[PDB]
Amino acid sequence: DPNIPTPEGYALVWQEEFDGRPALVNASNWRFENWAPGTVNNELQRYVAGGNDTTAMVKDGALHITLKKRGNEVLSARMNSRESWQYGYVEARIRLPKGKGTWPAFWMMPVDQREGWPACGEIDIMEEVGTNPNYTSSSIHCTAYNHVKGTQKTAERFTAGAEGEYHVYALEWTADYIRTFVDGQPLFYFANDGQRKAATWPFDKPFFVILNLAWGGMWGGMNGVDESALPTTMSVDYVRVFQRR
Ligand SMILES: [Ca+2]
Repeated sequence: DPNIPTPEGYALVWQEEFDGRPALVNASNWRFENWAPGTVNNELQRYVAGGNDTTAMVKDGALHITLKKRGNEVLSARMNSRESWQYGYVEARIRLPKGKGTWPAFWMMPVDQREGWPACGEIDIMEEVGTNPNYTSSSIHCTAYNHVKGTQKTAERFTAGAEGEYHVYALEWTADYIRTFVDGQPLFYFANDGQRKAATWPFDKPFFVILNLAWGGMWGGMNGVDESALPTTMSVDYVRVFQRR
């Protein structure tokens, strides 16, 4: 479609356009997590499937993931794409939520996780925390480069208005390098060192896309959380996946 900004040399292979009343997310594209609080990263939110206690819906052509307090729990949602891809251009148009304690994320995990994490590898396309507003980052995780060893590869940049406005976060992932962009402007770069060692390059297998909004946790809650900011919403206009022709 000529209406889709397409990187040079690429063709579209997958698109979630999230096509004025709310509706349910397209279940053929996404699998939800049903996770109690504290399941990973000591996070405070509960990830639910969805009364008005729905945390993920589609409205006005965009996915909306909303953090909301219900009872004595903060509810949210975490989605995995049912399709996966090896290499490609992975782009989403995302509007970040607002509040000390938010942790929106647009990232990727491999289909094959038998090696365990972080050996299996992890690509963070967009990460941000409401305690440090409008600082979005990109990272990769692996045996050699991860936070336990203090060696995680990451890059960070201030993007004015990222909370409250849509911006285009993208990943360019080939056999030679991983690179991310913010509004077409390069941000993170990580090269394949060519050693053919899984410790430094586990990125030669299919990965799927994850969208989630956490509350608190080891990163989001490192300075505390502010429940007065609830409710707050992360909005995704689209997720598109391109691959080389
Ligand atoms: Ca849309």
